[PDB]
Amino acid sequence: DITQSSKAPNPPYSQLFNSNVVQLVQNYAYNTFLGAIPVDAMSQSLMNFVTDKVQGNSLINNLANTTFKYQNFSAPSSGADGKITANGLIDQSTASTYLNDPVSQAVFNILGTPDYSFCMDNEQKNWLPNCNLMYQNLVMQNVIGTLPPAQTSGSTPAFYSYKYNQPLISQLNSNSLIAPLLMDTSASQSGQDSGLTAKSQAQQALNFIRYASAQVTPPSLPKLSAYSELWNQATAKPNSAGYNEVQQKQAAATLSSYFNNLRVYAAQTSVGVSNLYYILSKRLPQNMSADQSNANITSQALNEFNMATRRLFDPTASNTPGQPNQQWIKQINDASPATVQKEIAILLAEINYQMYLDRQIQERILLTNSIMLLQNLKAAQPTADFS
Amino acid sequence: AILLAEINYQMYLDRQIQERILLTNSIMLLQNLKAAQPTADFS
Amino acid sequence: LVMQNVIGTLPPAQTSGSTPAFYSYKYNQPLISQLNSNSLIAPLLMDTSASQSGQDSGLTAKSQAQQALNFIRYASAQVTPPSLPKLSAYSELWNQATAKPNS
Amino acid sequence: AGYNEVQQKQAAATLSSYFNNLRVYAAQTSVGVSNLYYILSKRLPQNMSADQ
Amino acid sequence: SNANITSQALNEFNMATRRLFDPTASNTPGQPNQQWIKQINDASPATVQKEI
Repeated sequence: DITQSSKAPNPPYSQLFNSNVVQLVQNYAYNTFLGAIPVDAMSQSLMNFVTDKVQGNSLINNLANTTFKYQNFSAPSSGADGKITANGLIDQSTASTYLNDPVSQAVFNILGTPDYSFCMDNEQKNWLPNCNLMYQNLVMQNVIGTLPPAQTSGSTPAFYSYKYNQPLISQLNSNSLIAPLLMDTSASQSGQDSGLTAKSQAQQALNFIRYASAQVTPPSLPKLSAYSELWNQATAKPNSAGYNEVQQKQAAATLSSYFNNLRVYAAQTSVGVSNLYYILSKRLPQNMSADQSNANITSQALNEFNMATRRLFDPTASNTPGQPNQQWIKQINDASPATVQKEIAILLAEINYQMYLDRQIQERILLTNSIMLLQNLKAAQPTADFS
Repeated sequence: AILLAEINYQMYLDRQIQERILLTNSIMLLQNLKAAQPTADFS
Repeated sequence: LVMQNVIGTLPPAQTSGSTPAFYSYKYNQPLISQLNSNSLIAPLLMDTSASQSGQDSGLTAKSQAQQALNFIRYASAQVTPPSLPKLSAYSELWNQATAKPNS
Repeated sequence: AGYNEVQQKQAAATLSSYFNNLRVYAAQTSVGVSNLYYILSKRLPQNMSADQ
Repeated sequence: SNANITSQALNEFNMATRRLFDPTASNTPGQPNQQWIKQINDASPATVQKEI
């Protein structure tokens, strides 16, 4: 309506509504995307996203494994703070401290959880009085805790009673992993102190991942007697010290067979375990501000949701006319064509980034399906003999 | 502009469904591998 | 032969002095990075510079790209090749099959 | 009280084995059950107005 | 002698997140090649249309 300047926008507006907040959101989104994605954590040079030739290499590489670095996953927390940490009950130690990546922790659990026979004598009859290394039965009992009784009693509940399963139901529930957008690592509760138990929401999700990935039942490594016999058979120099060659080679083949099957199983399981930990770590808190007394805590999923829905509805935004920072739709309703055009440009950039994330998930799906199909085909190997 | 915001939100929903797909596939692959634990029997 | 070359020298049963046990962290320290799935899909540009040297016992990786490639080799069951027919049985069957009949 | 440690540890291992298998099965099944209930709850009625 | 090493995934990431944040972009006002959002904040309608 071009008749008077009174109803014209005074002062005119040509810029975006607020470039500061949106730019902050984009920067946090970049930081979350580079931090949340799990990174193989064994050496500084192994976690690098890019080499030294990429411009901005230091910033990109520094954001590797941020979620667990902030969570102090390597440090064996006692659970009083309820942080995401390697629990000593089910994670193998590094001395006959813990590994910096949960997926490499799972791989190490699969590879080096020794059999219970290593805590028993040579003939497998008695138990040694002192045995400080965790065997499969030991870690598995540590998961279970004190064995619940059969019939319910006043002192202790039955294995099927609701009182006994009060924390277990939450621990094994799948929604503990995918429902929340930002895990709460504060220990606001304390479950029953009988073996493996979670102390907070994030610990509940981590325990659910532990249960669903079958990390509470490690594979059975070879017995002490049998492995010792096979190794002495297969390592001694042939035709010397009372040994031969054909039998030694057969023993070596058998031992390498077990080891290669174990390694293949470890890698194939690690694919899914890293998948689960990618799902979880999308929702773990991450530090952004250089200030360590008043930081900025947000996660990939929380920031991602805020990015998706900072224009449909925003609880922070004012809901009464006359106040600033109204809803995005209301601001659009009274905005200049240049401003809404720039908003459209920003929205298209958002769409592009979201499509990139969706394709990353699709790539994850492809890896999962290919690994499982290859496992099926390995189980379906052709037979050579003709009978 | 509002249509583009809608498109962004729908893509977010599609992403969430894809993540659910990924969780399902990963859990089922873990079950398949747990059914195929490498045995230590040497005899 | 290939499968031994993968396994290198067979680790001992229970010791962590001169040589590490098959379940000790010292023995597994280079293996876990190879077997970890994140060694393939986490980085965006592999490093092809030998910044480390694993234990010289069979198949080992010298850099991040080697770690990812070895992970693919392990997860694709290329370290346990299929069993081809025995020499004697295959020779007998081929002799029985390629010979012109009635002669 | 008429017990040893080898048999006790073996029995404890067996009981913990059953319990761990049951917990793993429950946790793995909960993924699919929660997915089904997500599909259902996508279509379930929810009130919106602050008043009732 | 003028090699420029890049990968499909790295370039894909750079394409996806060049306009969100850029570590090579100046973060101080008054400097060239600054962040994409700030450049949009001052661009002409034709320029933002071409960027769209």
